[PDB]
Amino acid sequence: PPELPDFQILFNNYVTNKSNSFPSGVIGRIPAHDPDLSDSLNYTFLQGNELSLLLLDPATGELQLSRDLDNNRPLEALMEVSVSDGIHSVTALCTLRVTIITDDMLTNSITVRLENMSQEKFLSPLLSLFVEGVATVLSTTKDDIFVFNIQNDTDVSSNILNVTFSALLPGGTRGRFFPSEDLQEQIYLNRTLLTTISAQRVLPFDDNICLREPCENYMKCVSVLRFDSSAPFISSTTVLFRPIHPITGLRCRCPPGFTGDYCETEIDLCYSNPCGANGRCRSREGGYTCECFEDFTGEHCQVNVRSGRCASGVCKNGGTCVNLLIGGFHCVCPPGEYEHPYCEVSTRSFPPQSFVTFRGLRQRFHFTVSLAFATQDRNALLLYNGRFNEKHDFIALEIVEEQLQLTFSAGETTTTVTPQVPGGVSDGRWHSVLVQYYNKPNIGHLGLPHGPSGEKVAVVTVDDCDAAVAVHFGSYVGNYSCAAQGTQSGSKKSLDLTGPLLLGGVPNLPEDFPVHSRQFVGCMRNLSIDGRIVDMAAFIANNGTRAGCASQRNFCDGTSCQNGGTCVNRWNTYLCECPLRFGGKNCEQAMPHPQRFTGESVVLWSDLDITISVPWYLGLMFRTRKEDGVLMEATAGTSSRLHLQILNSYIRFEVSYGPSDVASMQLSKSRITDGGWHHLLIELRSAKEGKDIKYLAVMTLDYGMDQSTVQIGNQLPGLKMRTIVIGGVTEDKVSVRHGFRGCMQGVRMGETSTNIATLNMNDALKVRVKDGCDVEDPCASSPCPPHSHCRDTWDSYSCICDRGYFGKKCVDACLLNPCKHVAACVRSPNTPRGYSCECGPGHYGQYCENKVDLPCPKGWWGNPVCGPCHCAVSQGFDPDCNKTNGQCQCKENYYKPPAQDACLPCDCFPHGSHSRACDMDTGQCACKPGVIGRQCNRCDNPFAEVTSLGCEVIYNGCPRAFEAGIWWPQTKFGQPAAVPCPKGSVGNAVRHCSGEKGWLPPELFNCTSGSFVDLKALNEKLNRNETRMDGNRSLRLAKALRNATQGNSTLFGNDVRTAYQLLARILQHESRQQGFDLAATREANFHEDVVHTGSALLAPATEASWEQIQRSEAGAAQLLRHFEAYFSNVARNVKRTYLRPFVIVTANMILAVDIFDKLNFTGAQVPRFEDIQEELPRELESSVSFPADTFKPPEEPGQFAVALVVIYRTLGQLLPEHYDPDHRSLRLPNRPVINTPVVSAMVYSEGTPLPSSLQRPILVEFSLLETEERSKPVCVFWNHSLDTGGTGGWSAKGCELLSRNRTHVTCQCSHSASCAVLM
Ligand SMILES: *[C@@H]1O[C@H](CO)[C@@H](O[C@@H]2O[C@H](CO)[C@@H](O[C@@H]3O[C@H](CO)[C@@H](O)[C@H](O)[C@@H]3O)[C@H](O)[C@H]2NC(C)=O)[C@H](O)[C@H]1NC(C)=O
Ligand SMILES: *[C@@H]1O[C@H](CO)[C@@H](O[C@@H]2O[C@H](CO)[C@@H](O)[C@H](O)[C@H]2NC(C)=O)[C@H](O)[C@H]1NC(C)=O
Ligand SMILES: *[C@@H]1O[C@H](CO)[C@@H](O[C@@H]2O[C@H](CO)[C@@H](O)[C@H](O)[C@H]2NC(C)=O)[C@H](O)[C@H]1NC(C)=O
Ligand SMILES: *[C@@H]1O[C@H](CO)[C@@H](O[C@@H]2O[C@H](CO)[C@@H](O)[C@H](O)[C@H]2NC(C)=O)[C@H](O)[C@H]1NC(C)=O
Ligand SMILES: *[C@@H]1O[C@H](CO)[C@@H](O)[C@H](O)[C@H]1NC(C)=O
Ligand SMILES: *[C@@H]1O[C@H](CO)[C@@H](O)[C@H](O)[C@H]1NC(C)=O
Ligand SMILES: *[C@@H]1O[C@H](CO)[C@@H](O)[C@H](O)[C@H]1NC(C)=O
Ligand SMILES: *[C@@H]1O[C@H](CO)[C@@H](O)[C@H](O)[C@H]1NC(C)=O
Ligand SMILES: *[C@@H]1O[C@H](CO)[C@@H](O)[C@H](O)[C@H]1NC(C)=O
Ligand SMILES: *[C@@H]1O[C@H](CO)[C@@H](O)[C@H](O)[C@H]1NC(C)=O
Repeated sequence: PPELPDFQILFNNYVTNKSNSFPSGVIGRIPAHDPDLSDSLNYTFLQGNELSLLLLDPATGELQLSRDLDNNRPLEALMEVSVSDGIHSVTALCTLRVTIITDDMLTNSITVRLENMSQEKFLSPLLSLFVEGVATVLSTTKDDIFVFNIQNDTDVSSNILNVTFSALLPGGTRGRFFPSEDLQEQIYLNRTLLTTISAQRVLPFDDNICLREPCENYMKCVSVLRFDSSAPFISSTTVLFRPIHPITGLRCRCPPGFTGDYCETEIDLCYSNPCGANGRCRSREGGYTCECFEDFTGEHCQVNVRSGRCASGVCKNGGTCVNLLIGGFHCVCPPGEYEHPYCEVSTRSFPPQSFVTFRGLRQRFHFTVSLAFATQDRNALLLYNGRFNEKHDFIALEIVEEQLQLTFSAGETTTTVTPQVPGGVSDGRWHSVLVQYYNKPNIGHLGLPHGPSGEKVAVVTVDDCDAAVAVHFGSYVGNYSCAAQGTQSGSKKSLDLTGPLLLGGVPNLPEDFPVHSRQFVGCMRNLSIDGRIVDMAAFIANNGTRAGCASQRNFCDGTSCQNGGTCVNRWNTYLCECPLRFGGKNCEQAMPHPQRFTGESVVLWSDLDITISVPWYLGLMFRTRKEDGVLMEATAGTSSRLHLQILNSYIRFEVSYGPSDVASMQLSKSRITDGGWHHLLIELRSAKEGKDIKYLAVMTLDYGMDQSTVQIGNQLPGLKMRTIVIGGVTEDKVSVRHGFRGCMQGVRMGETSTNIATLNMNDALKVRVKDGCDVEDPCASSPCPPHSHCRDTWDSYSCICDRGYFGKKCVDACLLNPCKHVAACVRSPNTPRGYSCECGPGHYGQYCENKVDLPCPKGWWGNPVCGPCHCAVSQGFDPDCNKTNGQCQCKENYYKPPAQDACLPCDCFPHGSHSRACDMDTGQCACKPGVIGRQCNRCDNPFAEVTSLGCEVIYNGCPRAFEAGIWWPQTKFGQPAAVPCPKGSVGNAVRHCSGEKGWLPPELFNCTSGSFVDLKALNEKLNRNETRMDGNRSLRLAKALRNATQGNSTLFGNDVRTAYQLLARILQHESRQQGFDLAATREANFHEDVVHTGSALLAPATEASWEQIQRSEAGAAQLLRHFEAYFSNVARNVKRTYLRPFVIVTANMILAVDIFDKLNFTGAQVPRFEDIQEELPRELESSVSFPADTFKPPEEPGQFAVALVVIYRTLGQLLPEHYDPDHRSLRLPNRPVINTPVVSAMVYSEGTPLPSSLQRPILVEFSLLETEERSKPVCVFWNHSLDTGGTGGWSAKGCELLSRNRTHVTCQCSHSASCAVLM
C-alpha cells in the first residue's frame, strides 16, 4: 500500500528579454513511494487542472511545465492528485507557485550563512519557518519575503548553507526594496530573537571586498550582486526548487555633501540660511543644526512657543498638548522622570552588568563627542564602538588608575591618548569629556586641497582647559596637561564604524573586546553628539539600565544638623560638618580637646585589665595629610600587630598574631588624606557558627558611611587587644619614629561608645603634647609670584593665580601669542578666557583661521560662506544667480507667465515693437502705436495691417501675418487657404480668411503629428481588409499606442479617429479569444496600457474636437460595449487564470477587480476604498454597496465569485446630448445635466449562472460635480439595447432615488450595466 506527502513546487523565473531560461524536458516526478516493489501505480489528476497548466506522464509520473507558463506574471494554484495500486486509492495536494525575478530584485539582495544545516532541512519543510522568523523580525507579511537562491555552501567540508533573498519595503508603495545596509543592520540587531523564534544557529556577517579600499578619493565602495547563470531543478522528497546563481561585484558612488568630477570639495549646508533670522546655523557632516533662538522651536524652528499652538510632535514622549487660552501651549508630561518643557530624559544610572544600545555613528572623517559622568571605580569602561567582526577599526574610552584614557585604531595600529588631571577624577564628582577627530587635507600645488591627506588627528579635553596652549607648550609653562592630542598615518583614508553605539559596558560576548576593563557602575548625563543632545528614553536596547541617578539626590532636605552642623550632600547620603567638640552623625556627641601633632608627639596606654569577651569598640577622630605613619599600633596578645596606618594615603589595618601574619584589610577604596575631619570605629563582634564562636572586625568610617568587615577567622579570635599606641612608631619612649602630623580629637574605648571611661589626659602618657590645634598661616609668607591669591588649606596652600595667567609660574598666555596667522593678541581687562585674538579683515573665527573667497566662484553664491546656485538650466534659466538673495534668473529672450513655472521665449514680432524683450509675466512686447495683442500682433483696425512703417490700411485680403505660427498669406473673401501644417506636423492645415472675422478657427483635422506619421501609415492599411491581426501584433500596437499617447499634447481629429478605430479592433479581437489564447495571460501591463490610453482619449480639451467626432461615430457607446464585453470575458476566465485582485487608478478612470468567497460574503463597498490607500480626490469618493444578502439565496466549484467595477469620471458630459424621446417616460427639464461619474458594476458567479436581471438590487452612492441644489435628480441608466440612438440611452426604468444627503446620492439598480444620476 502507498502514501504521499502534500507538496509544493516553486518556479523562480528570472525573466529577461535576453535569456530563455525556461526549462524543458523532464524536471521531476510525483514524490511517490511504496514498500511494494511489484505494483504499477496509476498517476492521475482528480481536480485542480482545468487548462493543462502541467503536463503529466500517467505511467512514470513525470511532470513538465506547459508552454503557457512563459510570461512575466506571478501565480499560485492548488492541484489534487490521485495514486492507485489497482486495489487502493489515495489522494494528495500540491501547491504550485511561480515567482518573477527582475534586475531591481537582484540589485537589492543579501545573503546570510547558516551553520550545521545543509540541503536536507532547508529544502525539506523548515523554509516556511525561516520565511516567518524573517517576517517577524522585519515586522512584515510573509508575502514581502522572496527567497530566490539556496545552494550547498560546503566550501570544503563544513556544514554551512548560503541563502540569498530580498525584501519589499512596507508601506504599500510598489517598487521599493530595503537598502542593503538597512537589511544588514535590521538583521544584526534582533539576532538572538531570530535565533529563538526560528531555532537555528545564525552565523555572523563576514568582511566585505571593500576592506582593501580600492576605490578613489571621497567615493564610496558598495558590493552588489548580478546575474550569473541558472541551474536545473534540485530535487528532494517534498520540494522541487530551481535556483538562480548570482555573482558579486563592486560599485563606487559619490556620497552627498561633495562636489566635483571626483567629489574632492565639500559644501557647507548652512549657506542656504535655513535658520533664518530666528536662529543660527551649525554645520555638520551632511547636515546642520539650529541654535534657533528663544520662543522659537521646531526642526527648522518654524514654531513659536509663546504665541503658537499645539503642533504634532512638539510635546515629546506622550506629553499632552493643552492650548493656553491666551496663545501658546503646555506639554503635560506623563508622571515620570521627564524634563520640562518637552518631557525629556537626560540622566541615567548604571548598576553592574547593565548597558544600553543607541544608533551607531556614521560620520566618515570628522566628528565631535562630549558627555558628563560621575563614579568612583579606579578601573572601569566608558565607551566603545567597533564592527561586527570586532576587528580593524574601533574606538574606546576608559578610566584606568583614576585617569582618563582614549584608545583607538583605524585598522592598522592602536593609539592611546592620556591627559593627566591632578588628584584623579574618581572622586564621585561630575566631570565632562570632549573628543574631536578630523583628517588633514592634501593641499594642492594651486593651494586647493585635493582630497584628504593621510594625517588623522584626535584631541581629548577634560573639563575646563585651554587646548592650544596645553598641546603646544604646556610643559614649558609648567605642570598643565589637562588636554592631549594623538596622530595617525596610514594608507587607509577613512574611518569605518559599521557597528552600533553602546554605553555603560560591553555586552558579555564570548569574543574579547580590545578593552582593559569589562564593565562600569555610576551615573552619566548630557550625551551630546555634534551639539545635538540625545534623549536617554529614545534607546534601541536596554539590558538593565534605569533612568535617573538616585545616589545624587539632595539628601540634606528634611534633615536638621545640630549646633553648628552644616549640611552637605555626598554620594548616596549627607554629612553634617560639625564644629569642634561636637560630632556624631548630626553633631550629637562631645569630644575632648584636640591635639596638634608634628612628628614628635606620641601617646600610649598600658597597665590595663581586659579579658577576651564580646563586643569591643575602639573609636578615633582624626584629620591629617601624611601619606604614611602609624596611626594606631596595638599588640593584641603576644605580638598581634594591629597596624592601623595611612600607608600610601590609605587606611591599612593588619592583624598579625605572634610570629605569624594572620589577616589584613585596607581602605584603598577611599583616599582619606584630604585633611578633613573623619571618625572611625573598630567593632569586635561575635558570630556563632554551629557550636564555635568566631569574631568579626567591622571598622565603620564616618558612622558607617564606609564600613569594611573582615571575618575574624578562628586563629584571630580569643586574642583581645592588649596594648594601645597612637602617634607613630616608638619603643624607647624617647625617640619617635614615623611620628604623626596633623590634628586629632578625643578617643573612645570599651564595649559601647557611651562607655565613657575617660583615661585622664593628666594620667597615662603626656609627652610632646601641645594643647590646641591652631596653625600659623602658611599664606603669611605669601609665596606665589604676582597676579596671585594665596589661600590657606590647613597646612597647605595653592596659588589661585590671577586669571589670564597659566601654569605653576602663572604666566600670561597672551604674551606667548597663541593667536595664529600673525593675529594680534589683545588682553581685555575682563576676558572670560583671559585674552582675545584681534585679526584683520578677510579672516573670521576665534583664531581667524577661516578665510572668505569673495567674490564666490562662478555658480557659487553666499556670504560669508559660498554655496551652489543650483539653477535649473534645462528650463532656460541663467546659471548665474543673485550673489546675495540667491534667486535664480531666467535667461534673456524669455518671460515666465504667472501661472506657468517655466519661462517661455518672448517671440515678439520685430516689426511691431520698438524693443524686442517682452515684459515679465504679461509678455507684452513694446507695442508701437496702432498695434495691440500680447505679442503686438493685431492692428486696432481689423483691416489695417502691419508693415515696417506701421499699421497701414491694406485693401485686398488678410495680409501676411504670423498669428498662430502660420504666415497665413494673402487671401481673398470666400476663398480658404490650405498651407503646409505647422512645424513638427505634416498634412495640410487649412484656414479661411472669412470676410467677417478674418481668419476662421483653423481646421487641424487634416494636420497629423510626427509621432503618428508611422501610426497613420499603419492605420491606413488596416481598414483595407488586407493584413491580418494577431496577438503579438496586438501587444506591440498597444505598447506603441500607449507611448504615442502618453504626455500632454493636442490629439488631432485624424488621430482621434485612428485611436478609436484601433481600440475598437483590439477589443473586438480580444472578445473573440478564450482560455489562454487571451493576451491577458501573456502580459501584466496590458490592462494599464489600455486604461491609460482610454483616459487620455477622453480628455475634456477635445470637446471642440468631440462635437465634430460625435457626428461620425458612436464613440463612447461602442467603446463602452467593447469594455463591458471584454470585462465579461475577463470575469468568465478569472478563476481559470487565477488573476489576483487589483485596482487601477488614472486621472479619469477607475478599475477594480476583486474576488469574494461566496459562502462568506456579507456585502461590502466597491471599489474597496477602505482597502485603497492611494490618495483619492474627494470627488472620486463614490461607492457601490453589496448588502449582506447579496450572496444569500432569495427567500466544490462555486465557492468564489468575482466583482469588477469601472468608474468613468467625465464620460457623461462627453456623451452626445441624447435623451429618451418618450415624453411620458421622461419629462425633459429645461437644463438636464449628467452630474455623476458613470459606474459599471458586474458580478460573476461560477457554476449556476445568476439571473440576468439582478433579483436583489445593488446600491450605488454617487457624488456631485456642481454643488447647486436648484432642481431634482433622476437615477437613470444608459442602455445599449434601447432603440434610442441605436446604442441605447438614458432611462429611469428600473432605477430610482433612495436617499440624498448634502454630499451623496444613493440609488438602487437591478441591472449590472452603466448607470448614472441625471442631476
Ligand atoms: C526588534 O524587534 C522588535 C519587536 O520585537 C521591533 O519592535 C517594533 O518596532 C516598531 C518600530 O518602532 C514598532 O512600530 C511602532 O510602534 C509604536 C508603538 O506601538 C507605534 O506608535 C508606531 O506607530 C509603530 O507601530 C513596533 O510596535 C515594535 N514591536 C513590534 C510588535 O513589532 C524592533 O523594531 C526590532 N528591531 C530592533 C530594535 O532590533
Ligand atoms: C489509469 O486511470 C485511468 C483513469 O481512470 C484509466 O482510464 C480508463 O481506461 C479505461 C479503459 O482501460 C476506460 O474504460 C475508462 O473510462 C478510463 N477512465 C478515464 C476516466 O479515463 C486507465 O485505464 C488507468 N490505467 C491503469 C494502469 O489501469
Ligand atoms: C544582560 O545582563 C545580564 C546580567 O544582569 C547578563 O546575564 C549574565 O550573562 C553572563 C554571560 O552569558 C552569564 O555568565 C551570567 O550567568 C548571566 N547572569 C548573571 C547572574 O550575571 C546578560 O547576558 C546580559 N545580556 C544578554 C541578554 O546577553
Ligand atoms: C547638562 O544639561 C543640563 C540640562 O538641564 C544643564 O542644566 C541647565 O544648565 C543651564 C545653563 O547653566 C541652566 O540655565 C538650566 O537651568 C539648567 N537646567 C537644569 C536645572 O538642569 C547642564 O548645565 C548641562 N551640563 C552639565 C555637565 O550638567
Ligand atoms: C551538500 O553537502 C552536504 C554535506 O553534508 C551533503 O550531505 C549534501 O548531499 C550535499 N548536496 C549536494 C547536492 O551537493
Ligand atoms: C610636575 O610634574 C612633575 C613630573 O615629574 C613632578 O615631578 C612635579 O613635582 C610636578 N609639580 C607639581 C607639584 O605640579
Ligand atoms: C539681488 O536681489 C536684490 C533684491 O531684488 C537686489 O537688490 C540685488 O541688487 C540683487 N543682486 C544682484 C545684482 O543679483
Ligand atoms: C471589409 O469587409 C467587410 C465585410 O464584407 C465590409 O463590411 C467592410 O466594409 C470591408 N472594408 C473595406 C473597406 O475593405
Ligand atoms: C515614444 O515615442 C517617442 C516619440 O516618437 C520616442 O522618441 C520614444 O523613443 C518612444 N519610446 C518608446 C518607449 O517606444
Ligand atoms: C502634463 O501636465 C501635468 C499637469 O500637472 C504635469 O504635471 C506634467 O508634467 C505634464 N507632462 C508633460 C510635460 O507632458
